Amino acid sequence: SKTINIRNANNFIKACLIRLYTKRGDSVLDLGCGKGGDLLKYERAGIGEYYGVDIAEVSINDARVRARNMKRRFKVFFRAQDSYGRHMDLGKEFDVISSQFSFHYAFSTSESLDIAQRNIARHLRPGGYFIMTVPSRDVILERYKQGRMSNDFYKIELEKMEDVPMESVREYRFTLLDSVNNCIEYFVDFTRMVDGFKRLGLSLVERKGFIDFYEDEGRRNPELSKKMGLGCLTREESEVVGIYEVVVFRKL
Ligand SMILES: CN(CC[C@H](N)C(=O)O)C[C@H]1O[C@@H](n2cnc3c(N)ncnc32)[C@H](O)[C@@H]1O
Repeated sequence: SKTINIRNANNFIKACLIRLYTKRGDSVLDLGCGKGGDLLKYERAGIGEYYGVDIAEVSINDARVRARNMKRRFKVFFRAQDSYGRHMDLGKEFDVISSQFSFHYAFSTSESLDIAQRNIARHLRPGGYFIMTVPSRDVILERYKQGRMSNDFYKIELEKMEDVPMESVREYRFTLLDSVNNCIEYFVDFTRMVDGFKRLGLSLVERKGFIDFYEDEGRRNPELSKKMGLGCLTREESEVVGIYEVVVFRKL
């Protein structure tokens, strides 16, 4: 594939994120879990329990199979439901709630983000963490102003008719080689997210771009790097990976 380095970079960053906020025996609530790729990662992390939730039944299906045919130590749970736009009560708290490449889908509407943030807060143990990897609105708009919103690997189209402020835009279409097609994404209203979380007892403790994060952790953990071809990136690739940022909140 032409997206291998990108995939490896993203998994690495994700692996480092997990490594940074999870301790042995932790309980993890993976939201928008998808096919459950992070299962192997949580395994190396020695977590005690893993709960996977995704609105797409088709995704949960692959996650189940995955958890079923893998050498794992933690207990596993799965549920196919909307964890952002519909009330959720799994009946227990977690040490770490993870949303990898999907919490932005929680910004469809004002009410939607509210439910989502409230769903994260009621399932998070005091002191627990909410780790995430969301697309950066600042980045996307700046690239917008550069008139360069694509290349071989991806493409982004902002939805804005005549007489419409740029800052007014709340969604765009995203396409990634060997992945989503004209997939609609909602911009992360950072300030609204932060505030909303502050009222629920969660405060921001981290926010860094994928390239710097990639670079930093890379110069501080060369071992896991080599363990997956991680050793550099082209400019085209870096632009895809450059789209995202790491954001962590903590229930204080
Ligand atoms: C990029 N997919 C996650 C991959 C996985 N988290 C990873 O890190 O590899 C995004 C997932 O978001 C999920 N999703 C979208 N909207 C919602 C929602 N409202 N509630 C739960 N999951 C959602 C989709 O079903 C999709 O599987």
